[PDB]
Amino acid sequence: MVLYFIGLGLYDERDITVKGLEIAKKCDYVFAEFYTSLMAGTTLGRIQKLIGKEIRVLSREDVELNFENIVLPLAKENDVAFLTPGDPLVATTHAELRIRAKRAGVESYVIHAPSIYSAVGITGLHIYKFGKSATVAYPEGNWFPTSYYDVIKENAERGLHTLLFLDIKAEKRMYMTANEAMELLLKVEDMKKGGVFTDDTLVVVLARAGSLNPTIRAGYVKDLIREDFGDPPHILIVPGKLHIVEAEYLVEMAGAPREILRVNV
Amino acid sequence: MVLYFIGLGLYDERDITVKGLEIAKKCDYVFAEFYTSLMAGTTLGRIQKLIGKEIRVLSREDVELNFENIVLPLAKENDVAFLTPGDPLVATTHAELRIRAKRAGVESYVIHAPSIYSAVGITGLHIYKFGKSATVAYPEGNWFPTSYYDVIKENAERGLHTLLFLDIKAEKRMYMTANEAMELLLKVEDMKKGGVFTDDTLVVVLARAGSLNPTIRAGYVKDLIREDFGDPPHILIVPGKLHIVEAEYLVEMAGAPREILRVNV
Ligand SMILES: Nc1ncnc2c1ncn2[C@@H]1O[C@H](CSCC[C@H](N)C(=O)O)[C@@H](O)[C@H]1O
Ligand code: NA
Repeated sequence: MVLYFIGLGLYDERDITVKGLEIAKKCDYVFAEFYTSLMAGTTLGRIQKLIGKEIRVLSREDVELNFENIVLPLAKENDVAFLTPGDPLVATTHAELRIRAKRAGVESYVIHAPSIYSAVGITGLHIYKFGKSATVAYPEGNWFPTSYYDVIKENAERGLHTLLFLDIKAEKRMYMTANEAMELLLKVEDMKKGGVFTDDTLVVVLARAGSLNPTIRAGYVKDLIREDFGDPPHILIVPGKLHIVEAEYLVEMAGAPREILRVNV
Repeated sequence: MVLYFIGLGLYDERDITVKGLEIAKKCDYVFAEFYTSLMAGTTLGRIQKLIGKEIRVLSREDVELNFENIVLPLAKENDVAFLTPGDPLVATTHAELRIRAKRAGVESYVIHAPSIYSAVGITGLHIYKFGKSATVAYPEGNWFPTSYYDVIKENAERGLHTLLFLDIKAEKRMYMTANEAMELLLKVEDMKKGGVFTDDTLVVVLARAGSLNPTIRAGYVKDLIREDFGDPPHILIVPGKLHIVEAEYLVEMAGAPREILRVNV
């Protein structure tokens, strides 16, 4: 009788850790959610096949409102696993679900998996240099979110990089591309005019991290805004002050304009 | 003709991903490094047995100075793997190794694995709230480094959390404990007197992330500075102002004193 929060990784069913696979294989019941992120290189079938279990997929409402009514009950008698894309507790509210488990008298364990948060390391940007992170959310109705713009500004002022998670509307199957994120940011810049995100701003795009051939592109907004970066998911990064070796990597590995080699110190 | 940068994950031999293990088993040669960090929950022998391949260990110099003469030559006509604790490319200087590969006409692919950068999410602290990261280094001779102190200050000042890596002497297998890190910071506070780290500062200690039984403790320095957090490696975090949900998780899961629910929120 226990509950396991098991991450599935970045792209496909093989991104799960060996620890996660072996424990997942021996659980009595297996639940999962696929709304907090997109695993573009797999399907539910391949996942079930790999674990050898039927996986009951839950909606955001099932989780946020009925986790303790659907999942916890079975944990009191059996070994249950709750699967999620990437790492279970990263850029989600899943951590709080452990508190519900405790209050229900259920012990929980966390099995980590590759996360986009550390995968950004493949962009060549020093991970210790990333500042506060933010999410570019789709405007809805008359409400136009802009907080993420202020985050970039705050980090940029300190010479730190900014990781931008992109919005997702799972039930509509809508995944925000880096192109859309860029369009929204220019509109915010037009509104606030803080000189934070313009046509000349250098940005980095990472698409489908975890796959063997992710798309990694670095360049000025004016040139990348209409570029095709392949299928989702995508994340956008606005680097801060670059180190020489970071610039070198962007140019050699991400096709960045050879001119960024000339870092203003 | 291919070089695979493969992450080994957080704690033991099972923290590597299914993708990483399968790829490693198919490589003709397998290298690894344990100078940036060590897999405290396993041994080289256990990792070798799992991959079913002989593993040649490389020192810091072998990598930084001779990567192209030791690893890349074999990658010209064979499939080669380079194993590192955590997620590949997280360690600052590793990204540059891909440039060396390109230069040698060698293709390289990155196989991600859990990293402490994302695993700290188990402390209940929101990932988006972490700011710049830093390493607490031991002072020595006439050298008393204190930059990590300024990092905490600049992050906390903006309501951001600070992830602190502790000094490690891989070769001599000597680890800096969280207790030691705290003592150093108190000593640094006495010199800079910026009111950044004192007996009343709330801190979180994460030990053996990745194991099924990690140590997660949150509390004020005056009460934790002499507490035993167990075997290394330890990770220290100086949280910024907490979201009530973060505070609740620390109280319920990390034994934090109820006091933080009013003092640090
Ligand atoms: N493989 C991948 N490549 C690019 N972006 C990714 C990605 N996986 C997740 N993301 C990004 O992160 C968002 C989900 S946020 C949830 C993240 C997850 N817990 C983790 O640990 O990675 C997506 O909308 C997308 O913008
Ligand atoms: Na960070």
